[PDB]
Amino acid sequence: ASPFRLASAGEISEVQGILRTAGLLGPEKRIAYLGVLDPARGAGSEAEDRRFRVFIHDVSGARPQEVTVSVTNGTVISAVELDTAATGELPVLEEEFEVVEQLLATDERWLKALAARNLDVSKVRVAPLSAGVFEYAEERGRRILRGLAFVQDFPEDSAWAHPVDGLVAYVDVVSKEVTRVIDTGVFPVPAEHGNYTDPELTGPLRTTQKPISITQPEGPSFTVTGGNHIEWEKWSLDVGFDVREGVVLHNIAFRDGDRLRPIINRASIAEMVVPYGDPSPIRSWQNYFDTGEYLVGQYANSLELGCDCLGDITYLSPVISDAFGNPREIRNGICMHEEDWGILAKHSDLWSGINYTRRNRRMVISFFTTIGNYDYGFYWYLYLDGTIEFEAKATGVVFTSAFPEGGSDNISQLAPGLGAPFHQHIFSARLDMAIDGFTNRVEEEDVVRQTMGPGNERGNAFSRKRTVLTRESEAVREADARTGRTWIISNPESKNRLNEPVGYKLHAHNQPTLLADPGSSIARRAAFATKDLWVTRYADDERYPTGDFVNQHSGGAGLPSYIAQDRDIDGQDIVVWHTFGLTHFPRVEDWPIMPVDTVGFKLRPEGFFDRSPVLDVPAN
Amino acid sequence: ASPFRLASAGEISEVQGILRTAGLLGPEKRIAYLGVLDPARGAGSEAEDRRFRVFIHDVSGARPQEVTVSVTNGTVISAVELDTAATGELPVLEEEFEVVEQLLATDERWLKALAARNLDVSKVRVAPLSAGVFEYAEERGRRILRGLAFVQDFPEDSAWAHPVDGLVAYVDVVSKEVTRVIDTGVFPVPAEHGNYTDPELTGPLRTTQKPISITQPEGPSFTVTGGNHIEWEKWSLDVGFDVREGVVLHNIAFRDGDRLRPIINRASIAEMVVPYGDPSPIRSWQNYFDTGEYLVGQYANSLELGCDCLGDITYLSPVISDAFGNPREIRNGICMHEEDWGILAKHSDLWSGINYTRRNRRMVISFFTTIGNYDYGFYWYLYLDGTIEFEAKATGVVFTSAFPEGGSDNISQLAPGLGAPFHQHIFSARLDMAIDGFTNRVEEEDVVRQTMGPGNERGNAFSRKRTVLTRESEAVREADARTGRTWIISNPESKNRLNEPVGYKLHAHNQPTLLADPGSSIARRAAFATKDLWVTRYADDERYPTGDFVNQHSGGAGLPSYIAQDRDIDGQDIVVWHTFGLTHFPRVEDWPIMPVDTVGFKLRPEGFFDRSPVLDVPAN
Ligand SMILES: [Co+2]
Ligand SMILES: [Co+2]
Repeated sequence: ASPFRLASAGEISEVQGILRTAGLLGPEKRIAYLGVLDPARGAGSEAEDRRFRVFIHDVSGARPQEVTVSVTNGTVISAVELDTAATGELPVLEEEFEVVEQLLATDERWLKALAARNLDVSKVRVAPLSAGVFEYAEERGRRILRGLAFVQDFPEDSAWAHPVDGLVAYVDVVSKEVTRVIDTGVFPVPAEHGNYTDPELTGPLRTTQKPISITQPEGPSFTVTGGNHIEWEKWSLDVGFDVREGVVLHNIAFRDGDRLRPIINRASIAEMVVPYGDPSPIRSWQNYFDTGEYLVGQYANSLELGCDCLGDITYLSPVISDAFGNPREIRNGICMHEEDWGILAKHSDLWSGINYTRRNRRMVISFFTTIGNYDYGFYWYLYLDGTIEFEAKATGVVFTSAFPEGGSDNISQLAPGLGAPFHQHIFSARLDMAIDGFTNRVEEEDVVRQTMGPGNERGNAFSRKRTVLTRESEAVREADARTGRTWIISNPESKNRLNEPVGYKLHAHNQPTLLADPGSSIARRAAFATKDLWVTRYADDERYPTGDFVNQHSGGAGLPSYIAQDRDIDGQDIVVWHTFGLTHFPRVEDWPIMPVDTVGFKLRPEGFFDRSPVLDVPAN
Repeated sequence: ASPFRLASAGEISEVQGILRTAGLLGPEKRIAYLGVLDPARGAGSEAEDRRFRVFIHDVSGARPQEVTVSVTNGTVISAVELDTAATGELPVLEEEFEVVEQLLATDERWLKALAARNLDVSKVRVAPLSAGVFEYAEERGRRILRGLAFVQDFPEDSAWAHPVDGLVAYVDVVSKEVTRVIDTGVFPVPAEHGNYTDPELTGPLRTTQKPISITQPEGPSFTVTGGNHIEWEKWSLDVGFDVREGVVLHNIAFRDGDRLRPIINRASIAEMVVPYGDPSPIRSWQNYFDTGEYLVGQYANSLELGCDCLGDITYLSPVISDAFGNPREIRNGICMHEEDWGILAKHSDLWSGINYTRRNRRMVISFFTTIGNYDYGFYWYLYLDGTIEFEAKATGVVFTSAFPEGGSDNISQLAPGLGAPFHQHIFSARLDMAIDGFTNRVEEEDVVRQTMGPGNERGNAFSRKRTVLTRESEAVREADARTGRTWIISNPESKNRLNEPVGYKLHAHNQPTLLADPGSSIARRAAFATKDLWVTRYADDERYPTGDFVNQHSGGAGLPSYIAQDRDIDGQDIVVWHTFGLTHFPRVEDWPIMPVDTVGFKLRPEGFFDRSPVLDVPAN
């Protein structure tokens, strides 16, 4: 197919061979990350070179390596030793998840802690959480995991209902030593169960819901070719999948009559952090980079037809590598289908007597992932009118704690003695822009209020102002919902028929950005989350807003470093990074299982077309 | 039956008979407004008393009257003569619309202006628009409409493509006189047609859209009882319809186990204003109160099955009065149906091995109206989890002008020589709150950022603060998207099992509010649109944010006068008035017919329930 096709099990196997053959994949080596590389910048480059990037961990304690291999030419293009204390630790390995609980089970401090609380060690689940970087000097260079305890009364019990507060352990998962066990005091362990599948809790199930059937008697309107190439209602794109980012969209273009006009070169959620706002030492270090530290694509669910994806669905089953280089397929990991989207355009004209109504539709490309207690759905939508939209759906079980006697300013009560620490889920959408090609620029557009007086005697006038971001040093922008602030990405060398540079306007939800104090560790490690919009000059090695190795990285790694280059972004190959998230103060209705909460953003054509691009839609 | 039942044809004819019998409806009288009044406050309602309020116009020029009749008792409860120059003119009568073009067609000033542009008067359509209140002293006490011309080249031509700039006329529609004709100079009349059904413009219609069939084999899950009483997935409410407000929701409540718990006593879009931001004298007076001046409900479209409402739809055909008091039915004017809404809750738990997925659904109640070039869809949604949401959908044809040769700061170009003046579409949702009953209170909730230091040593803590609005004087609030500002309506006397007052949280979109200078006529007439949220103490005569008579009415009534009463709203029968709207800088993509743009708000339970209310939702 094209150089944008999904990785084959064969390519994964071929990467495994090349590595072992080069002596890079011994018995103590584990693949922490592996993913195909996107074709480099060009056009007439028919010579295909499928390369894969790999992060290799060594369970002995030896320095890890970043290796790039060429599957097309069975070679090791590069292999470098990483100084994790300098560049950060590799992504948390799924196999290290069990380790924290196992090591702790034989630690006397831990056992002493459980004994004081009368908790059976065999019933205490331990959540292997990322460590971050705080004041523990002995952690620099070491691969640390922190553990919080939750009691599971029985196999099918929801342990989240029973947090063991006042206790936290730090574990060196390489040397296998419990570096520390902190017990700040016994807290009552919440007793009510949160088993949402227990009839005693749910009550008799409803019998009132009649079925809703969504069918496509003639099949879907989109076509899938070359495995992942989508063609639908003038749109054209390639659906990729990466173990770290999940679903990635490539070459989003719109066929405007004769031309296939590019809009976005690459769209992905490049990072997703979940910072907690509880100042208790038991949790004050808690910040989960679901994408950067855990890798969201790795945990993508196999979606069941009729349950997760309703209607006429076309699935993609992406292949990833396991810790040993063996290919693993995520059956039905990606859903593709078109949804009716109500009214597109409507007008009943008195003067002409013409009554006109048209219906809208959206192409949907989604996947759902699970990172411990949270579950997130990632949805990309393409609309008939040219609008592109992203929506994240957050659900799962809330991360719990004990609810302090006397209340709390940073924790809310869900059940008797059960608390839910305040937190945020902040995303970063990386949009490698290609508005009618790569020569793009960004303008910040604000509504402009005008004062009543000469030229505006009735005081009714209002305008808009656009400020072009010319250098990266002036491309770190904040939201301003009050002045209806948006950002327009245009091609200054491609003009519509009214001789105006074609463009697309980004409409943000203007939700709060990172709340943490500016001098905090999380503010420095997830600096991208402190501002709504960033614009950088494209560079193939600038992939994530938080850098390539997020785990235990000290600070300032991604966007702040890239931006510091201060490159020219006025009419250049540029990338837009939009920060957007949810700020959560959990409610009683989020317990025992959370109903979906959503956030997103969208981009609408702004003088991109010469008139409405949906005049050819039939009466339907 | 239920005192909230829709008005029947018989009741309307009876109101006519009662007015006639009372000598209030002779041959010169016209009904400018007629609607049923809601049952009086309380509980011990001694039998049914269906009362209707009527605004009676006199075509001979005599003073109009406001009358309330008891259709049950066959009596006139009150009838007062109105001094329109003081209290405002009655809503525009449908019959007065055509009058503008008719009178102008024989006016020599108008004819000279047309001849100067070489336009055939028989092809010049005139958009009859509300006049507002400006410096025209002779207009005080008279019913005026202003006219803007558009050329219609042939019967089926869209005149909006051909605006005649530099010209405007004012007309007294009662005395049938053209009071003024202002010609500021000729502007080329845009030549390109905007005929969206002309194959020459649309091009060949797409053959790519495959059908999306949505069916309900066993029928809908909601039941319609007593004509307009709906019961669906624990929800209960009555769907009313008023000629001014359109769809109005009454007694929204949720059956939580044994108890039917009220949430919102009455919800409606109590006003909507469309102000224009072009300082040209030809349009600087332009502002319409589609609800208050035109009465959106009377222009509701008859919805076609399959095109307007897809799926298993249950229609209501509300009856309204014509200008003479005879009943008229808007066949299929309201659509009711439930629609699938993706994932409701989902969690795949490692520890328990339990994988759980549930789907969401929403009850939809909608209607679409058309007033001139604009068409608006009003949609109310009720979700399984207890969320209530409203969404307005703006479409139709953009109101045009000429595009100034040297560009414009207040008008955008759509086609060669065709301009689109900037404007807004601002709505006011009046929510008569009844959270678990009438004893309610409103708190403004802001996210609170904390400084790193003692008690927050790692600088990760963040909190929330709630400020109770105790008196109406402190109940006029603005948005603050940056601090995640929301407003919680609670019942200080009804606590959940965790001993917290039950409540609902209002999530606004935080769009810009009224942009006009504060000293402008529109800022005073649309004072409500200058702030995001208002809370008043309920009063039966405080129905609209702009007062009872908006047409050509200055400031002096509405919210600003109500609030001055400075009543107690801390644990009392209160009403929330939320302002939300769209700010439009028309795009080429909006021509020749605009794709739907949306805006709205939603309310989510906030400690209302004792745990998630959807644990009894069965697996698909
Ligand atoms: Co959350
Ligand atoms: Co508009």
